[PDB]
Amino acid sequence: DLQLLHQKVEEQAAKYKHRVPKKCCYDGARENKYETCEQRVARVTIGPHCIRAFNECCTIADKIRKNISHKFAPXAR
Repeated sequence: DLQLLHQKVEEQAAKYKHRVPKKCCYDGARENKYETCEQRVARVTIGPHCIRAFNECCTIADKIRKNISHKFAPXAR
């Protein structure tokens, strides 16, 4: 893991009652060098729960990537 990135995303994904929002969580967690979470979620249209899960996991993952950047650490965590 990098800074619990996979642990924290998988923790959130395990909370979802249905497969669509779970998948949208994983989609949100994918890194995108060009767009922030708010820009990306604006393009999601499956439905309300997908939107919320996408944004929740995008926020979790990008906060952790921000922490990783802030730490300036070589290698794994």
